[PDB]
Amino acid sequence: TIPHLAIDPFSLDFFDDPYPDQQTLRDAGPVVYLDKWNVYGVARYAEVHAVLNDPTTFCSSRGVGLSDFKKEKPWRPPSLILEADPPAHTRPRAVLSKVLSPATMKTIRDGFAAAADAKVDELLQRGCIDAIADLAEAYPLSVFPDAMGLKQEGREHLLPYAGLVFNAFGPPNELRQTAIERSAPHQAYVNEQCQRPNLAPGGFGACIHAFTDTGEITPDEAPLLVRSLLSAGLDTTVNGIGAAVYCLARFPGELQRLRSDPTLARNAFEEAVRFESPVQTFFRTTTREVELGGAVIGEGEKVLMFLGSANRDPRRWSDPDLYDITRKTSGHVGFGSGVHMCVGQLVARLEGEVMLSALARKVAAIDIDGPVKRRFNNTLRGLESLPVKLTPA
Ligand code: HEM
Ligand SMILES: CCC(=O)c1ccc(C(=O)O)cc1
Ligand SMILES: [Cl-]
Ligand SMILES: [Mg+2]
Repeated sequence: TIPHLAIDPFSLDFFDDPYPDQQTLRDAGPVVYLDKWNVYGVARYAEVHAVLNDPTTFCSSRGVGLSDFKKEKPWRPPSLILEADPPAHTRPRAVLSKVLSPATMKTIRDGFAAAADAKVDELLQRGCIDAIADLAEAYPLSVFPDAMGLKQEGREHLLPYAGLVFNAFGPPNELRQTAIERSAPHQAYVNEQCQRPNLAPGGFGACIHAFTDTGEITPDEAPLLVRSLLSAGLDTTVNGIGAAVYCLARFPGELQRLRSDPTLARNAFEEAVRFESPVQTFFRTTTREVELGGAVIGEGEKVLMFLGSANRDPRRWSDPDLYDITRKTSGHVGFGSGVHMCVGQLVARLEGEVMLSALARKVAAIDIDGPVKRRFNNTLRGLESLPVKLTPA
């Protein structure tokens, strides 16, 4: 009843151009079986949304990677928020929701916006830049470690550790085993900065520790929640901002619409998250036998969700392969959906908005003027290098 496909969604050829294989996965049926890895797959919007909003059947406490925590040891202690289910998930989620709250955004907005303005003006003085290293990486590195309250020493471990984290959600292919092998120095740096004495008061990390007073998390839970922000809050925004610049460089008509109304900056970033989906895939594990799309999935089966594919499903989106900065983007699953929907989404949108705002006001054109290089990751989609010319407005 369920089609069996040999597509490997964690192969380099898939990463290089996933869109044809993603249509094949969508059009094969609402639920497929991937013989390469012995997992179920869902690539249409309807089933991806359905699975995300059914947490009691499609759980996260057995891992959101390919590995089943009931069968193998997690490569690091399980995340208290990402790799937990209600009710254990709820109070740690509430802490991160308050730490990264709308109220908190007010305290960082001016510095985040000023840093974005300064970066774009700095890059315009150079003319020909790398939009990844000099922008998509440089800007988040200039604001997010500070906002976490991290010390200066050791920040060079942050992007390598995040790449390891997201490669580890994948199957035990070379990308994953290369990342986990000899990863101890990255783990040691991160785990050390998660301890309260190393976090600047007033920053995100110290505020998590401050919530141990409330009864919402214990002192021994706070370092692991600091770890969550250091795992999920940097590389994702790097790929998201790079995707937005990539979209504006490819769709000059949309850059010009953004220039003419910089208040479209926030939705221009949101559409970039839908269009490129920095987080492409992750898993759930069935807690019971379950019917999904006419398909009977047994207990303890891994289900792979294609977020990027769901964000391009023509069953849901008109002209899904067009970047449209006035598209009604509400409902895309680039940040997930349901109880686990990205708790740092306000931080991501703040960075993206103020960067695209700076571009909208200061830049007249963005022209690719060098070889474009893709960055390969089992779960993250993004570029390694994006040489562009910036023309000042
Ligand atoms: C463009 C940027 C980002 C994207 C595309 C993104 C994507 C996602 C997605 C798809 C999920 C859901 C995972 C699941 O359902 O299993 C998620 C969860 C999460 N994200 Fe983000 N994220 C971004 C930025 C951030 C930032 C800036 C932070 C922290 C400052 C962050 C921290 C987290 C955490 C802690 C979770 C776990 C939430 C939970 O399980 O309840 N992310 N993210
Ligand atoms: C889709 C994966 C993701 O974005 C993420 C990764 C790690 C953590 C964590 O360490 O809790 C949370 C979310
Ligand atoms: Cl770690
Ligand atoms: Mg010390």
